[PDB]
Parts: sequence; structure tokens; C-alpha cells
Amino acid sequence: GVHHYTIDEFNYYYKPDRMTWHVGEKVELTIDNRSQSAPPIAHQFSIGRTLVSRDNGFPKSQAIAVGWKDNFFDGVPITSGGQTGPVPAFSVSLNGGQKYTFSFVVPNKPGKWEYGCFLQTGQHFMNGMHGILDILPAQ
Ligand SMILES: [Cl-]
Ligand SMILES: [Cu+2]
Ligand code: NA
Repeated sequence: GVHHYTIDEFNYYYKPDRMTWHVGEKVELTIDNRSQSAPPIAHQFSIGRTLVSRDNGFPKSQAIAVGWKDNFFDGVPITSGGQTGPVPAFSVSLNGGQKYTFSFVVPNKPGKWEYGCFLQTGQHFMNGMHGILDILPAQ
């Protein structure tokens, strides 16, 4: 069947912050921006590998996240309401209280992926806004 997954966004973390899918699973994923602040803030949800950070040539106690080198959803056909097809550079951006639901088949990309928010020049990411996606081979 279609498996329903929900990832809630809060300042500055995801619930759940860990998720496990199998290759070939039918997934319907809802990203919901449940920002609790006054005012509430926008959040990003991107699945990728290999973190890119800023560089200025000086060392940092905390590297400033700017994105993923590898997008998990590259080539992955997605359905969301009336639209079907792959989305170039797919990332989910939501104002406070907006949600977005989309469905796909988990691609043959096994192993450890990460999800993250790069907004406010990586301050959300530095504050904890990232999680881990494990892709298991089809049983
Ligand atoms: Cl960020
Ligand atoms: Cu965020
Ligand atoms: Na988002």
C-alpha cells in the first residue's frame, strides 16, 4: 500500500529526526511547518548527501551549512495534487502553518542520507535543524 509519513518542522528541528524507508516503498510524505514562534518562521526540507558549508579561509567552531552536493530527489518522479513528474532541485519551502504532501517510490539509493534546512544563512542547521534518512534495500 501507500505508506503515510509526516515530518513536522519546529524551530529548529524535525519530528521525527530519524526516518527509515525501503527501496521501492510507495511513500506519501507530508512536510508541515509547525513553527511555534511569534511570528512563525519559514523552514526548508531538502534530502541530500555531502554537506557544503561557507568558507572564508579562517577556522570555525561551527561550519555554516549552505546545502547538499547530492539531492536525494534528483530524477525521482513526484506526484503532488494535480502535478506529476520529476522536479529539478526539489526542496520543500513552507511558511509558518503551511504543509505540503507529495508521493513517490523510494529510488534505489541505499544507505545514509540527511535532511536539512539551510534558511537564515544556515543558522537553523547550526541550531539543530537536520535529520537522518536510512534507505534499506528492498526485502
Ligand atoms: Cl539553516
Ligand atoms: Cu528551518
Ligand atoms: Na519546509
